[PDB]
Amino acid sequence: AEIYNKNGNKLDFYGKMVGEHVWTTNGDTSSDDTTYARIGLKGETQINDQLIGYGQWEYNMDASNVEGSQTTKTRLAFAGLKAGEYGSFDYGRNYGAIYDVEAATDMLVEWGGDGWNYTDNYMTGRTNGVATYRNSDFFGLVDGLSFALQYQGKNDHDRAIRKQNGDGFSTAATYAFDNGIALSAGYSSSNRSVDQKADGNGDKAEAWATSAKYDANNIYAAVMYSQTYNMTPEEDNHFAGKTQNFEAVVQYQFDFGLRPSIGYVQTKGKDLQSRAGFSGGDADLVKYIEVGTWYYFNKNMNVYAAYKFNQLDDNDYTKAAGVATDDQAAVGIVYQF
Amino acid sequence: AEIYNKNGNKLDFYGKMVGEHVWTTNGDTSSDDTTYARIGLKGETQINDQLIGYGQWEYNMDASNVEGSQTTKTRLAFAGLKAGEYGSFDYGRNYGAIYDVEAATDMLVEWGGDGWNYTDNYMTGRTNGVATYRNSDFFGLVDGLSFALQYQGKNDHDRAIRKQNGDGFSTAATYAFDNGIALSAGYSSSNRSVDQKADGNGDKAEAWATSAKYDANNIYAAVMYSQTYNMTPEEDNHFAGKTQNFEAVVQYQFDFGLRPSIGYVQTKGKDLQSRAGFSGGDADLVKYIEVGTWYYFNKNMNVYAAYKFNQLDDNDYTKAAGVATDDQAAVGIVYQF
Amino acid sequence: AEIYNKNGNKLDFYGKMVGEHVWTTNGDTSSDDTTYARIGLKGETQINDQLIGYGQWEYNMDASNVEGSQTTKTRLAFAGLKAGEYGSFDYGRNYGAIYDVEAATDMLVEWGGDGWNYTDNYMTGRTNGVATYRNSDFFGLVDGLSFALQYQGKNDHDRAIRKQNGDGFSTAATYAFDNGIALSAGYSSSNRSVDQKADGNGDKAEAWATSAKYDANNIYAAVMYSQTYNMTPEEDNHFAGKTQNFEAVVQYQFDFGLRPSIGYVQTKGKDLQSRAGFSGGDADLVKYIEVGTWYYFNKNMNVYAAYKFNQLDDNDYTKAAGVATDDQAAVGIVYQF
Repeated sequence: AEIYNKNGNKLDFYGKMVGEHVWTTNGDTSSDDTTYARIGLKGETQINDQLIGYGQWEYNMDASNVEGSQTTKTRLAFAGLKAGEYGSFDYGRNYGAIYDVEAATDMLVEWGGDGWNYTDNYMTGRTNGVATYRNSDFFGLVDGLSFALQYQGKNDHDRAIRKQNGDGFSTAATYAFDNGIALSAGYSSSNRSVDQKADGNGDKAEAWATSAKYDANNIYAAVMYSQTYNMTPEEDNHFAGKTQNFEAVVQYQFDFGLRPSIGYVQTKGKDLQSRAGFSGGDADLVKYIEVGTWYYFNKNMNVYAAYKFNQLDDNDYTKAAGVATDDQAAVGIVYQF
Repeated sequence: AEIYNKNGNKLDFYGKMVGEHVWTTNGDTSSDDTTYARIGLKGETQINDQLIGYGQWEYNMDASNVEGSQTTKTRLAFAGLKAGEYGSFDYGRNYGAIYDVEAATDMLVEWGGDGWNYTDNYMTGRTNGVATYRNSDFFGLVDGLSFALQYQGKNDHDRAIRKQNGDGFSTAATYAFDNGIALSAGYSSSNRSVDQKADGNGDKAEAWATSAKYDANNIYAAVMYSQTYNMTPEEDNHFAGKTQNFEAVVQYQFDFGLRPSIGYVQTKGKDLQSRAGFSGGDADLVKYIEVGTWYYFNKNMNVYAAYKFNQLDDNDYTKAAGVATDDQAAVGIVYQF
Repeated sequence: AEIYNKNGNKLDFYGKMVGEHVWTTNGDTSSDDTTYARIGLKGETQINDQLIGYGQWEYNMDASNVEGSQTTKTRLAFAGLKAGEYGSFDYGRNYGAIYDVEAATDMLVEWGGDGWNYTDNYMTGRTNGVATYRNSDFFGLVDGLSFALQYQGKNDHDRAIRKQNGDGFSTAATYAFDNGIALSAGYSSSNRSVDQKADGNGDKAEAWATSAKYDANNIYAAVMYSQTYNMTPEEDNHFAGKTQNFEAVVQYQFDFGLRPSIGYVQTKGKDLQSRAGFSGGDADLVKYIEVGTWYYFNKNMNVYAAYKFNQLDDNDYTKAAGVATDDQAAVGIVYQF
């Protein structure tokens, strides 16, 4: 909500309170509260006729653990300049540029966006130390054609190997048409960290992705294909040498507020490393269908429910790596502002 | 303070900065800073003629420890719907319903509310994973008669035994009269967790409570009686098989802002378990008098002072369980908004 | 930004998002993201004709670490009363009074204020448990002459020895002239903690400081001299018996927004204790030049860059104590509100 707008400077203080509960089932049902709150700020200042300054901060607060044991997280923290057809530049903790391509299918009710995209994993999600140049309409020449060019410095110490990265870059472009179709494509290439390279599997972490979406006439549909190389962490902290990823989603928005959704997520690992209990070879890392619904009361209140049909089978890989194969269900109630 | 009210949606951003210091005395005086800040949000949205949506978040920040060692706590995080005479429903981190009955005597200057009520202890205080139905005037039929019905899921893993609970429910009713008298009563019954039941003391945690208050004509007076069963944690993490609890408070509000208070809190443990250094039997868990005062400058600023006459004597139980027997004193200065 | 001002009560919700990166160089260059966000509140209430109440809270959120590993810090949390010519009183977590004297030279781009001033170190910076009386114009008699008198309680347990203190006091005065010159002087004297006194080096921690500044006509210049005794922590947690400290800074503000700066910081330790690898004697603790610049777009947006010429040489002391001798560089982009 906009809580300040004076002298050319605006502040939007936004957030949500999410009451949520999640069940897991297959061999005995169990369930947990997963409630949280999130707050953030978007600031904007008019500097001159061609320049605007901006900042964003976003902060997660767990409320499912006891007081004294709840984690907090700064999800985003960046500042930038934007100059019309010249583009924009921002720096700090932000989304990776190749995540532009994942945004279309990362629209599920409870899950989604968890195949080849991870928090603090190169530029596949939110991440530290990214400098990002963007341009919204190709220098004023092509309405609806936008792109991003991003640099990330090494984050190679005082964090888990699974979350490390070396220096690298990512890029993405999106062409949005008036009829509601949008196409995206993007790329990521980085050096690995010294601690990662000691696994002997190579010196670079790389990825490419494509997506298509239709968003009009109360219908939403999207598909995404991607591949990653030495980038996607496994549950036992190995990196997959290669992945092949596909996602799809279809939703319909009724005028009275109901919004049903069916989504599909698959991440197939290729030639995964041998390890205790697993002789090596291909294995699925992530494979599920989500069926669910929202009911939107208004822009400030919603409820939702979802079920995950987990398509992974108990096998040598899932046992060795520690991958969950059980189905899940969730419900929630959200106030937002 | 209300910082947004537009298009049917309101936001109250509230909080306080509390400069506070606490002394302990009996065998040598010692003292500590106990300063903190607290912030929160209450949101409300008008959905249609009969439906309002709402959310609340509240967040504690210690400021008495050094930077880098200060704990933070999400005290409340929930969202809900309310529909006039049909009642309200909310879910998340919230107060237990039986705490309705404790609210009348939990009004002391510095202490209070710490006999049979604990944070993260079934539904005796703030707690995880509560679904709460409320109704304010008995379906429109009885002005001043309200009630609460609450369900809590199991919180049985990845937390201390003292803070665990199994699935259960609590309820409370309050009848508030025009003359300033209000009467409350309530109940709580839950399964214990598997880790708790291994103490051999039984499968259920239960409680009942009653209270009466007078709040008018510048006078405040209240009394509370309750009993709990396998619910109240001791200082060495045993659970009391049975407690008998009594609290009382009397205050007077002068027009110029002074508000003196005398309060009494007792929690008597019945047939407490034998353990190193303690042959078993009854013992007081909590027993003190608080004498203190506020001076309210206005609704945004106050100061206060209080003394705790700790009536516990050093005995086998207090030594064995680690219960403090010393007197205490406190002063504070509060800005609030 | 002022987000509430009604019924005599105001609230300023302020903060910044700081995208920042820091390099170190001498033997191989390395670099790290150092992004963070900061928020805070200043509250004020008009109580009567002669009394105002106030509160301040300020909160730091690291955004350079991964989610799940980012530290947060309550920098300030206090409440107070002010009564015109009678002065003001506040209590909580606040700046030490002798820091008044350091404020003039603690104006560098990236570094500064890190010679004899430390967070949680008696009253040399922000610290716990300070009661502070201030008066702004010597009881209405001398415009521009202000002073502070501060008491701090012992913080002697459950924290590192380096951050401990016993009971003590500090004071400062500032005489600000219409021509842009200001002179400050101040003093600090405290008992040490029991755990500190066991080092055998004495029972008191003491300091004195003086400063002068010129701030007018687009020019800023300042100098500071101070000495501390059993107060300044070394990098290996010894306390220096005596320090001799000098700082200087010169800046120029161009109308179009550029603000160059050159600053100097030195802290010389006298008769430092013998220890593994170091036979004892004098040594520099801190000695560097900073050259840098801001570009202020407006009051809501700036960028900056700085270089630290680290004048410390690798010797027995720097090796033994673990003191960094390498040069550093930084850049940043800030949105503020």
